[PDB]
Amino acid sequence: SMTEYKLVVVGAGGVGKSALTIQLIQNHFVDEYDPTIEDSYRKQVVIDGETCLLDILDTAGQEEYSAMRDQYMRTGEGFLCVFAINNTKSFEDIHHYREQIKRVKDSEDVPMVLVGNKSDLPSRTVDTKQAQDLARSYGIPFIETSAKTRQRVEDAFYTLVREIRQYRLK
Ligand SMILES: Nc1nc2c(ncn2[C@@H]2O[C@H](COP(=O)(O)OP(=O)(O)O)[C@@H](O)[C@H]2O)c(=O)[nH]1
Ligand SMILES: O=S(=O)(Nc1nc2c(O)ccc(Cl)c2s1)c1ccc(O)cc1
Ligand SMILES: [Mg+2]
Repeated sequence: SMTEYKLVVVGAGGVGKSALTIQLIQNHFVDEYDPTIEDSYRKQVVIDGETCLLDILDTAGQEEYSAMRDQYMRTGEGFLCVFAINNTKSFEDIHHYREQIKRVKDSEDVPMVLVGNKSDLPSRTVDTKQAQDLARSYGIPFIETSAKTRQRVEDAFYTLVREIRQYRLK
């Protein structure tokens, strides 16, 4: 009695993809994690009464032209699209990652959660209302997280599981 969920964490370099993933799996915050390391992590959790096996790919390179990226986007069932709340460019990059994924899936039905990470940093450049508006325009949830303090880290990933589970019924 288990259900598998293949999750992929994407976003511009430095937004906290690794820090989020390592906080979820290993309960620590990494100060400086090599940006080229691309690994997957598996963990079993209970979400809404279901024992879930999360298989999470923490992506490194975000290149448009990458056979490996095409392959993991085909494999991945849901996508955590991460920007940093103190980096406007990373928020603008989100549109491109969504377009890449939609292209690979040939579909509009893609389970995705918009994550504004680094919520513990006081000098915000991305207004929460703008991020909420973007998420509304895509029809996806929006969550602000802090990999540093663990704020909403499990919530971001579990929310993505819920999105996948629902899309499976549609
Ligand atoms: N203050 C703060 N720093 C963070 C947070 N998440 C990541 N960082 C830092 O931002 C930098 C990049 O994080 P990393 O996880 O390596 O980014 P990635 O390239 O997206 O994997 C590192 O110095 C992290 O310690 C966060 O929620 N808050
Ligand atoms: O496509 S893979 O051969 N394996 C994958 N593993 C996982 C995985 O463990 C979770 C989610 C996804 Cl989408 C994938 S894709 C691969 C993906 C990226 C690599 O750097 C190396 C291998
Ligand atoms: Mg990383």
